[PDB]
Amino acid sequence: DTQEVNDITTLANLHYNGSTPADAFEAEVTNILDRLNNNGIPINNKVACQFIMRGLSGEYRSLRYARSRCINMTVADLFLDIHAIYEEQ
Amino acid sequence: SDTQEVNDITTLANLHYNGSTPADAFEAEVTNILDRLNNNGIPINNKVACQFIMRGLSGEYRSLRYARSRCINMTVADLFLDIHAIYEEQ
Repeated sequence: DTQEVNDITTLANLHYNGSTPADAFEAEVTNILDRLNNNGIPINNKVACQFIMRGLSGEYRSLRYARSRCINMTVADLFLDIHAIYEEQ
Repeated sequence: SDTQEVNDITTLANLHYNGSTPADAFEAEVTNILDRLNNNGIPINNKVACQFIMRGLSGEYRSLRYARSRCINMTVADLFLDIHAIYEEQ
């Protein structure tokens, strides 16, 4: 009953600093976006990008410098950058 | 401006009302958030909007959360009337 509200809240309160696997973070955010699109709440690529960048902490905060191109960025590309920084760790 | 949708969704997720501000301004802020989100392509159902507004109710207005069983059964307008009733009584 609250699946949409909890998913939107978790999308709004994303937080990543590299202490957990970047692949798991990517997959769980993708599940949030997928359940929200199936429940009637479409999240554009720019909006999902903005949320994920607001959630990046630590070295990943560096990625926020590209936040001007959140429209030009892709959720997949941002997730790949996160995976690269995580592989460097 | 570019992040307007994210800011509106964040404000909708962290609503907070306890009666210290006018209920008209609170209703207006919730309605503006919902309207901008629907105009930008993010439709918030009546049940979802009710759940969001009720999660924010504090103080005596916490009593209103007891009607949370009727989220689909209740419109945003009815919740706003309840909030206005408690505020006018205060």
